[PDB]
Amino acid sequence: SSPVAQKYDYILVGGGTAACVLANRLSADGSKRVLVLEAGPDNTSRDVKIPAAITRLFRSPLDWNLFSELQEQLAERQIYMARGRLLGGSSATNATLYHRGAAGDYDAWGVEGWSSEDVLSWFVQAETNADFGPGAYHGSGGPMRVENPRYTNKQLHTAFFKAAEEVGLTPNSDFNDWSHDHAGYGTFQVMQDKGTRADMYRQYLKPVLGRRNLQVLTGAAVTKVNIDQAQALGVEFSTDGPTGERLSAELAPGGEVIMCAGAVHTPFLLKHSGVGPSAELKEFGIPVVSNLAGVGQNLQDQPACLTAAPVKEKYDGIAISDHIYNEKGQIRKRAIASYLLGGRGGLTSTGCDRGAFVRTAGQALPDLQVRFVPGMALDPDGVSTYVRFAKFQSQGLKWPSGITMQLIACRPQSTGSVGLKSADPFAPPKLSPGYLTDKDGADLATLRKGIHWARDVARSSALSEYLDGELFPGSGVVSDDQIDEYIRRSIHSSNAITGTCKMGNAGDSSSVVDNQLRVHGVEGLRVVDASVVPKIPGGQTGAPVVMIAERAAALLTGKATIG
Ligand SMILES: Cc1cc2nc3c(=O)[nH]c(=O)nc-3n(C[C@H](O)[C@H](O)[C@H](O)COP(=O)(O)OP(=O)(O)OC[C@H]3O[C@@H](n4cnc5c(N)ncnc54)[C@H](O)[C@@H]3O)c2cc1C
Ligand SMILES: CCCCCCCCCCCCCCCCCC(=O)O
Repeated sequence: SSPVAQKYDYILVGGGTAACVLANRLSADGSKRVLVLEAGPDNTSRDVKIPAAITRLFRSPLDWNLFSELQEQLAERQIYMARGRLLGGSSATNATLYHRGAAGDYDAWGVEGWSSEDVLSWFVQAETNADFGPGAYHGSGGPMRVENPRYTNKQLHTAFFKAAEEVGLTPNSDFNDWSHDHAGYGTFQVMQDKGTRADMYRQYLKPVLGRRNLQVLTGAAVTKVNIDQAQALGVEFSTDGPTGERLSAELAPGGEVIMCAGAVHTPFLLKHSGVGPSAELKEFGIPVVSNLAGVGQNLQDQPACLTAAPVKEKYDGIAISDHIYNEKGQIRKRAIASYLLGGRGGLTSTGCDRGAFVRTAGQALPDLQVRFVPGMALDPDGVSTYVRFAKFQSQGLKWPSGITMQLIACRPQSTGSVGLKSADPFAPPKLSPGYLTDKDGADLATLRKGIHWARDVARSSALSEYLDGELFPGSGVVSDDQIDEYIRRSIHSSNAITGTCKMGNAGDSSSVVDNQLRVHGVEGLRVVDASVVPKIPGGQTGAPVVMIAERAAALLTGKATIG
């Protein structure tokens, strides 16, 4: 009753990160009617705009609240996997860190037309950077806003860089400069606009919300993709939810459906639509249109553990939690003033924007990413500590001053999978991260060596001046076996998730889309989101998604070609 006798040249399944990019570029003429279905609500929450409010988005109504299956290798735990639920998707709920990884990450893709030389100009075209001048590696006319963090913890951040130098790291002045080595310590740039989150809704969708040929339905949960027998013809959805009407949106001649539901929901909606491994589809009675085995396989996510330690009493009050909460847990008006009046202060921080890439054992590229947080974790699950920090407000307690180092296997070898658990297209998918399952135990070894690394850093002269012992994992965790166990019981997502409908060369019986993002053996069906990533780059994945999305968009409108 919203697409009534209307036909669309492009239907966008999901209004997330890549979705926002595509709607902008494809609607930019006027001949193409574009439809954007988003299951979550509109992007208006003040928790979304303030970076420090990321603490409130986890396990909120703006999150899918996805929980993984039992992981037997993780002490029989279910792993919470944050995913954004609103216009702009995860770019509106994320830590705002801006990373491209290394050039070799894209060369390792092996896919024709998507080498590092091919992708570079698209990163740059999308970017306006407040702190690097225009060059081969940075842009100034682009829709993204990228800036150095506008919060510095004068004492703890400098101690961290002194400690990294003391144990033998060198600085990296730009982790996204492919002209030098990825490894090193420094400051991560952030996808922010003078301290306001610069998510893809704000940067791409919101400016073009006036075009008459662009229709953006929120509260619109898609259930399947109409594939008449093979050629897609539209989608089915519901504006109320599981207890609503089954609306249908038709496509114009030549109209294409583009999946933008993310690496969790795109392979899931594809399986409900008959695109998947037949054995899995038969088990729920779904007709097989395309029998591609890679739909849902190859899920890559970057697991994390942490160390945490308090400052000496002589340094009580210098952590970021002391810049946000007062001793009774209410937000300090000084922090509120600095944010609103100047875009400065603790409120501009997602907390984990300084760090390092380290090779734990002479790998071709760093296997370890370090995120230093000048606040003290109180749960070894770093996501849980963020949730706990939100609910700590006004509770009348003083959050203790300290530091945390989060350790991330950033180029992991373990792969996971996404599947069906019900025939209910509104049921949660069958989600298995598969952390620590690679046959060599390289991911466990990366994280275990990360713990040793962080302890050496904590023991340096520069940090030992500030620190007073260690809370996590603590004095009791001494042997490699104990470290390994501590990791199994605390490991959490650094929140990537890529690879579940991967792209590849013709004759890749393992891939799902071709180097032009069309799914094999279906007409008018393309995937443009984090699913198509064949091998996760080092670092956080939001920026490469935007790059894939800009490049797709230009390909569809004949501005560029691939191969
Ligand atoms: C908590 C968190 C922290 C992160 N931190 C960072 C970081 O610091 N830096 C960074 O670069 N990356 C980060 N990431 C990752 C980055 O945000 C994502 O990798 C990227 O945004 C993925 O883009 P996408 O378009 O593939 O998916 P999304 O942006 O998630 O888009 C998918 C969209 O599809 C919608 N959808 C799903 N199912 C349906 C349906 N049935 N009907 C309609 N709509 C549907 C969803 O609601 C969502 O809006 C973070 C991720 C999260 C979750
Ligand atoms: C932004 C406000 C800072 C709050 C500080 C809380 C104390 C520090 C806990 C650190 C835990 C490790 C970092 C986990 C980061 C999770 C965010 C993400 O992965 O998207």
